[PDB]
Amino acid sequence: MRIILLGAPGAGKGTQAQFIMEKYGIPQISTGDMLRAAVKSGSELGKQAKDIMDAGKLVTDELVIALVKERIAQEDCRNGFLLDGFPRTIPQADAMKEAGINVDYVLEFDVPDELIVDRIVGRRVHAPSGRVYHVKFNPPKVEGKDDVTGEELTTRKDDQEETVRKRLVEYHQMTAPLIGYYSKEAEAGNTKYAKVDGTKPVAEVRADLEKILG
Ligand SMILES: Nc1ncnc2c1ncn2[C@@H]1O[C@H](COP(=O)(O)OP(=O)(O)O)[C@@H](O)[C@H]1O
Ligand SMILES: Nc1ncnc2c1ncn2[C@@H]1O[C@H](COP(=O)(O)OP(=O)(O)O)[C@@H](O)[C@H]1O
Repeated sequence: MRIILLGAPGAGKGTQAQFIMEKYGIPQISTGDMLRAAVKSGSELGKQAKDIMDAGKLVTDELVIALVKERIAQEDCRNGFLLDGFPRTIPQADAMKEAGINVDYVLEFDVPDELIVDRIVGRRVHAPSGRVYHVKFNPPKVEGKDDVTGEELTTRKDDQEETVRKRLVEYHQMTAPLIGYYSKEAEAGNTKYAKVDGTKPVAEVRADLEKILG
């Protein structure tokens, strides 16, 4: 099974991707997580990406496409994968289509801007692993600590309020057109398309996605 999750930054995609990976046994392919890992490792890609992500801008399509191409060639993706934050632009979607990669489900998260801004304020990450929490809506079991390692949680540099505003503007300009892109693919019979109300509690969105995916 192959899935794309579509939605604004902060819509809840990475949170729900964890549950899908656990139940359906397919890896989460998050280009944000992979780019942050490149920074953490000090790879050449990481050297290029850090300043761009910190500014709330998109990394070049050609670099991200190559990153995803290599990732999905790895053994753990042989039987499917979940794309989370990719494709992010029409050229990224066209590259995957040109490559001959169809997906089985495209799942769109419907969340208004007003809620995203307010919501991202509380996002906390365990920076080494990428595990994601919210101080209120999905808190760690011990305040400020990762559930697995007990290490202190951090705030992402690009989650600062002014950067979030910029990121959202760019989402609507560059990324929201993928809604029509994959709606059209579904009309052609190339994928199934569904939209979930991502303003509901985490558990309710999870149940809605479980009903769609079986
Ligand atoms: N597919 C992509 N194309 C270009 N840049 C990307 C892509 N995925 C992630 N990024 C970069 O990583 C940043 C953070 O993205 P992401 O981790 O998906 O955060 P969020 O879930 O808040 O949108 C983006 O603002 C961009 O700089
Ligand atoms: N349904 C929800 N209601 C409230 N908060 C949520 C929900 N889903 C996720 N969150 C929290 O809001 C923030 C953004 O969720 P995240 O999964 O990181 O979104 P994305 O991957 O789309 O950027 C995180 O801090 C997360 O814990």
